[PDB]
Amino acid sequence: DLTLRDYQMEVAKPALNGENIIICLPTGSGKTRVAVYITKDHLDKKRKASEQGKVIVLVNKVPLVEQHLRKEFNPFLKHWYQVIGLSGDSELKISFPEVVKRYDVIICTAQILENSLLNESVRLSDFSLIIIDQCHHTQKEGVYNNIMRRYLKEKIKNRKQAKELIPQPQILGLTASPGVGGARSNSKAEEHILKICANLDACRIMTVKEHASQLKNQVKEPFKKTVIADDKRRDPFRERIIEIMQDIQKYCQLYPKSEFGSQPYEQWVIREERRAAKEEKRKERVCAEHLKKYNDALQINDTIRMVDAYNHLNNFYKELKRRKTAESDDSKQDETDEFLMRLFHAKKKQLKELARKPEYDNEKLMKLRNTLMEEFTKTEEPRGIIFTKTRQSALALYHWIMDNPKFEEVGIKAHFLIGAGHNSETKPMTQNEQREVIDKFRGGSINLLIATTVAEEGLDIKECNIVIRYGLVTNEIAMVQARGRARADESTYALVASSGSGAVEREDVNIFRENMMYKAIRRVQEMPPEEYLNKIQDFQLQSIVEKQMKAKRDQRKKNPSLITFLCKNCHKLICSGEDIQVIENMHHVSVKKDFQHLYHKRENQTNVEIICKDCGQVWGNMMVYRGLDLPCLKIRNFVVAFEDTKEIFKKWGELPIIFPD
RNA sequence: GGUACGUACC
RNA sequence: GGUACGUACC
Ligand SMILES: Nc1ncnc2c1ncn2[C@@H]1O[C@H](COP(=O)(O)OP(=O)(O)O)[C@@H](O)[C@H]1O
Ligand SMILES: [Mg+2]
Ligand SMILES: [Zn+2]
Repeated sequence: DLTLRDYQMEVAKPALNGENIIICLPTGSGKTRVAVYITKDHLDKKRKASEQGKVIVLVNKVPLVEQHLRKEFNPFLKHWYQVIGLSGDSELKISFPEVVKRYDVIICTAQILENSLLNESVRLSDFSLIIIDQCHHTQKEGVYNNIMRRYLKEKIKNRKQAKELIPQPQILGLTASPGVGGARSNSKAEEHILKICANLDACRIMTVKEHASQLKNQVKEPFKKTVIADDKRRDPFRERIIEIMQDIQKYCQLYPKSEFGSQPYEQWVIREERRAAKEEKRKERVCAEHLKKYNDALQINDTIRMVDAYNHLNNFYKELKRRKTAESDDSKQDETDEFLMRLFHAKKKQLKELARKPEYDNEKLMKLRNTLMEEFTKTEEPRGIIFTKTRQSALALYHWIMDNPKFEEVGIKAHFLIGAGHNSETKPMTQNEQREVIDKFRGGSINLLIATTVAEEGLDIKECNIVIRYGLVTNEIAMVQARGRARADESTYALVASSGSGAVEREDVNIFRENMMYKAIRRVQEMPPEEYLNKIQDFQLQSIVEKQMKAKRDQRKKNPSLITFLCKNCHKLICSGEDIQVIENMHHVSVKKDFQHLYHKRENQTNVEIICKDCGQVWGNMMVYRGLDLPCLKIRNFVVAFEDTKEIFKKWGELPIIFPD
């Protein structure tokens, strides 16, 4: 039966009376249950007053649509009202305009509403209540704020029709922590709180205060630790890679103004690779390309075990053999290419055997081991999460746990959890694969997640006894969310990091920022109504101006026979701009009748690459379309030469040219 | 593919 | 504003 707790009621009270508010409840409090109570109460009143009651619940992830239906929204509203969940994933055969007419409570991803609002029609007047789950994203150019700026534009247009009366929905913001917006001062922290209040049109932000004793007993915070590693072990792997990197730099004559295995080095060598590609300096760019891989190995050794650093290099040269070697069904090896390959093969014997000695592994891995061992022996049936930065680190830590049988002995049974986006070097986990791992984690089949930021917000994950942030420090919101996953009995939160990395210091800034947030919320709540209304109006007014400036900026092509495509590695003439066409208005393809002569095919739409004939540089991959084998060219791999200038682009849209169908 | 947000570094 | 890492939505 649908009932609230006393702290839940306290916070819900103004939204039941018909006021726009933001609800701030910690993780595990039941903010989604408060939403269901407010939606029924809102709709039950509209029945008794003989009026059109309609709710729309907006969420930031597709899994949350399914999730809010099963657990909360259907059980209490299905028999009494028409309820539905939507997303871009679900291929529905009804238009969203019609889905509005037919249903009382619509749970969906926020972009589905905006798609309809943009262009029978949909307007925000059609809904009487709008609930925005995870409402701290109602900011900048996000989907929530684009929905809300229409509401504010209608609010201003409504006062014009008072003087010369279009209806407007109630608004409910739901979140754990609103954030401070990277503010380093209490003034800027308060400014950010008022801005998201102004974005959601909240007449008051709401927190548990009177019944704060009940909330503290309901959700119990973990014990916070900070496991620092000074890293005063000898590192012969780092030293031996540096010697290789130093040898390569003397060959190509490219010297840095920065330390080896650092981020400013990574930026430098990519810029140097891009310069050397533009200026037809094959020697320099190939050395810069290889130097980046040796630079990756150093920073891989800094986070995960050095066997991974070896494999990153070892796989790179394995793929170079595949591309450079002339297979059947078809020299590529330059002096520079032969020099770099010999250099690896010479020092490959040592690096492989040096990597097998765990005395020279990273110290953070020993700290991670110690933290895992003592905490998984602590309880009968434990559960935990290791937050790491990269996808590679997540997979590599999963192998480290598996290739070390004392974790299997003690109780741990691990599995990685990563994103589904396709803009990384590491492969993605699909949304269905993500769903299956979190289910097994809850069931007990899986014991320990090694996740990226995928695991921190929104998704329903089982209560953890331990959550470790293995080197990862993001922002104040994500810190509270990661700490919020630890809510089992005798739970602990931990930050395993190197003192040299500066992550320990950046966490203390987030702790400082989290304190400013609670002070700021208090000050905005205590603020008198006239002072509040003035400030909320000012931010609402300048928020509209902000979009007009970006709209005019975005409002700011030529002719396709102006350009030609050179191979970035070897500078050979390949295509004119007239040869290009687009498929589905996204994937670009070359048409030229005698294009087959200039490339070869290798395995790793299709799993068949396209590489240069003369030099073995990747151009892209093949694809089937209407029973025709067509070559998909990725813009990354080409130097575009103009008639008037030579430049490289990362995306096809960055060109000042439109192409045919 | 497009777009959004987060973080570090310039 | 740029480079990368990360996550997401259509
Ligand atoms: N008033 C209540 N009475 C009984 N159970 C509740 C109440 N509020 C919440 N719950 C339960 O507690 C859980 C809340 O979890 P969740 O919705 O994930 O919280 P949040 O969204 O704040 O993280 C749900 O499983 C729900 O069944
Ligand atoms: Mg919930
Ligand atoms: Zn080439």
